[PDB]
Amino acid sequence: LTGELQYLKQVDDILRYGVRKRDRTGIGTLSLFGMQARYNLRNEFPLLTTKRVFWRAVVEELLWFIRGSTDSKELAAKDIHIWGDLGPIYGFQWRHFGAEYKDCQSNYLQQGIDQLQTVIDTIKTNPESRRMIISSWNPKDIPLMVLPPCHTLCQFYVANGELSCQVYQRSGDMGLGVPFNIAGYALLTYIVAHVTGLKTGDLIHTMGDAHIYLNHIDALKVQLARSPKPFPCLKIIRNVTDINDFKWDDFQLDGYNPHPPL
Amino acid sequence: TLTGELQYLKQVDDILRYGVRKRDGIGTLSLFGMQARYNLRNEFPLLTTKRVFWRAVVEELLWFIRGSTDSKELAAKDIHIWDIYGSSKFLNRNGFHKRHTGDLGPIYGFQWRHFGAEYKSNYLQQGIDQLQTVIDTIKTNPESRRMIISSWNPKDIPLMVLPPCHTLCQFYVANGELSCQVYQRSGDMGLGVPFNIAGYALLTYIVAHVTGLKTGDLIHTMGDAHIYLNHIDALKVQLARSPKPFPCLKIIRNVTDINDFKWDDFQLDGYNPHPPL
Ligand SMILES: O=c1ccn([C@H]2C[C@H](O)[C@@H](COP(=O)(O)O)O2)c(=O)[nH]1
Ligand SMILES: O=c1ccn([C@H]2C[C@H](O)[C@@H](COP(=O)(O)O)O2)c(=O)[nH]1
Repeated sequence: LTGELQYLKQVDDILRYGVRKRDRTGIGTLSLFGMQARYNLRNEFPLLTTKRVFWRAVVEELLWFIRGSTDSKELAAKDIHIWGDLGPIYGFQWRHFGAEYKDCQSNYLQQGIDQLQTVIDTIKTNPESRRMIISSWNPKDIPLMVLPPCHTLCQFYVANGELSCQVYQRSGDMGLGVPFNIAGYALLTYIVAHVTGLKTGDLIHTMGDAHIYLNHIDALKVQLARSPKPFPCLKIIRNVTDINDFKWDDFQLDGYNPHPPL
Repeated sequence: TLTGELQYLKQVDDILRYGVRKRDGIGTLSLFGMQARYNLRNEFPLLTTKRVFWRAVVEELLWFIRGSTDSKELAAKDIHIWDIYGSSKFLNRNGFHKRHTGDLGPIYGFQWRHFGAEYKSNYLQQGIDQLQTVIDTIKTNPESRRMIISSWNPKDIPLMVLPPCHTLCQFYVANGELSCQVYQRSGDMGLGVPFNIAGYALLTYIVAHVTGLKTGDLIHTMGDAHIYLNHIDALKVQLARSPKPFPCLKIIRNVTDINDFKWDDFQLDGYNPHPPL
């Protein structure tokens, strides 16, 4: 209903009423189109307690997006291998849109249209805007990527002071990806809400085709067997007025008492 | 679960009850992250609670599909919805004084057919075709999560006379059924929200026609979903009105090309909305 129980029954949606569809690997998936969720960013943070979610990959991948560097090796230095040059990925699109790409050894600042900042600039000036958006979809660059963004874009909305984010994710797996990126885009709200000096209202998670791999069924069926435990509430120690100034040590996650994974 | 126009009205209701007031001097009631499903199987989601302009919906898509950014072409057919923005009083107000009558900017139809083109004339072969790439892909790989048409081009956004309100859609194919989900950043429950529902549900009806598919659903996802404070009193009398059965959209001509589509290829069986007030 209100919480992780949205997601947790999104599995019981696709494991029951889910439709047979095929995966780009060629493995079978159970699919569903057009889901939606609302996760509460006030008083708490939505990190999955049903299965332990990788937190510091969630944190380091983001700051890697805020940097604008598309590379494996930079994040592999954090002992994070989840990702040479991936091409013009989110990190590029966020900070530079419509800028000619060579590789990430080239400096892409000064160029494109920086979305992340243009969202920030617009929040402190225009109290109300529906046009504040970060788009990861550029069909010209896309063929140059190692993979099209599963997260097409986000949009920000402010009412009575509290910031809300909706992220449109065209495709996600319930076992691996969406739990990860739930934290990921709920993480960005906290950040931009911080700079703009606003609060955290809600995170709306919108999914296109949402599947479950036919391996992950029983694994997912073990997970739902577990009563979810109370979400964490996140704190930001150092108050930062720049977006590229955020790093790991400014983050303290309290209240994570997940279950043994897999 | 609702799945109907009953949902749309439930949004209006949940907006009107719980709406938060955001003043632009014209304030509205606003909520965020609304999603509604509209069944496209054996009915057309044309809203019956109040009459939607049909020939406008039909003529805009063709105007979208062929890539037309020119509003004069809709007016010659006496569809005037877009002719305000191509009106000289509007273009010279906003700094478009160098742009001529009917010139809107790169907009949906342009971004659809040519993405990353350079707006001026004849753009054929220029930019990326978002529409023809989806129909080609549905033929080749009906299972893909990568089929999307996005109108957002922040580089070209300032060129646009108005930024795209429906910023992109996605297509999904299963059971020989073609579906669609449009993300709308902003929509007005009283005027334009029901209007797009027709345009995209028609495109799905079109694309399913070209690809040889059926129509599963149209999922309408809204960004800020708002009611201007002045539509309220007039709106709530549309609340007590109970929506009727959806009409029957059909295509009497088998059309192998999406540019070959004409206003004369459809017939609506069973559409009878409520009178005004
Ligand atoms: O945050 C993420 C990132 C990636 N994926 C996976 C799901 C799909 O298997 C795949 C997308 O590949 P395509 O369907 O676009 O080919 O990425 C997720 O589920 N969540
Ligand atoms: O399909 C549409 C097209 C336009 N609008 C109206 C609503 C807003 O008043 C305005 C967009 O406002 P901004 O996003 O530019 O702030 O267009 C809609 O509601 N639905």
